[PDB]
Amino acid sequence: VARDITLLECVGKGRYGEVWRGSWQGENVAVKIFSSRDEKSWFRETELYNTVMLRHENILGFIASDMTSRHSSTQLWLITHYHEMGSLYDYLQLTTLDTVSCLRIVLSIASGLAHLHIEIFGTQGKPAIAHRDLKSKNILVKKNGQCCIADLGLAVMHSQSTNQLDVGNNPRVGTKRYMAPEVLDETIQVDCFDSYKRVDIWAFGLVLWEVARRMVSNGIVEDYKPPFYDVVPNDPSFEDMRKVVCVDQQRPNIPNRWFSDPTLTSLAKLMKECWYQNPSARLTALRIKKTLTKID
Ligand SMILES: N#CCNC(=O)c1ccc(-c2ccnc(Nc3ccc(N4CCOCC4)cc3)n2)cc1
Repeated sequence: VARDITLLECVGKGRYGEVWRGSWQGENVAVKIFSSRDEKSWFRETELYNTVMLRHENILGFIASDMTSRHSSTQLWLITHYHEMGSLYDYLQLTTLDTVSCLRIVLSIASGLAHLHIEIFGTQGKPAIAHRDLKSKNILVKKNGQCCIADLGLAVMHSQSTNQLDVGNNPRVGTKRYMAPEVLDETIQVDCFDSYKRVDIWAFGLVLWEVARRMVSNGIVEDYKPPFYDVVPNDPSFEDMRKVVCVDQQRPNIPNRWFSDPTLTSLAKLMKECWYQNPSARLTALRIKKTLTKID
């Protein structure tokens, strides 16, 4: 419960709220305190962690939900494991990677995404889940080099047994930088569950690009950069994204030095197969996981 947690330092702040390192019984925990404008995401994520009972070594480990009243307002808390290395966005700016380190990160992310997408049938089986806002800032780096996925407030669920679709009721929109072309020009079929899985794939390809840039080969390595850093400004608008992703059909450039390394070359082909304008031509999360397991 919140009254037993000592907030020790703020490690994040934004439109979503803020993220704190706290102590509970003398050991670290992560507390996300949701902004007023993002209450729906707390409700959605509490449903997944509590009712569906989501857990997996590549999904941020849940501890508890709670409401606490403070300063004459009521706050919505989400308490989870603490990872001192921060998010992949922070980690990649402080270190380069070797071949084995680079492959763990991208294999563990694909392993997390596959768990979400795949339905487990039976008595109390988890439905299929699409994330819908995957990015490097809501993926965490664990001390064993593997990653885990967080920030599930936009998720959509599906069960083929009943074949009903639960899109929830959240006014939040995805991060514009990572938006997929069928989103930016409003052709995505909102009634078909596969549509949301193919959105996660597009975003996964971008994160794969972000990480591969940091792997060293033959003494060469790129600085960290976010997707489309060279053609859109910070906090880009819906219109900016569409000009780049739809009108000009642009994609993150493949650095030429990648073509003198066998791992980076196999990862480049995988990226491009996540980036088709035609959403149904993209690979599945399971396909990606399998391919990454055989690359070395
Ligand atoms: N933008 C955006 C959305 N991000 C999140 O919702 C989010 C971010 C982080 C965590 C989270 C979870 C567990 N542990 C941690 N640890 C953490 C440690 C260091 C940092 N720092 C980043 C800034 O500089 C100092 C290190 C951030 C998070 N974060 C959970 C949700």
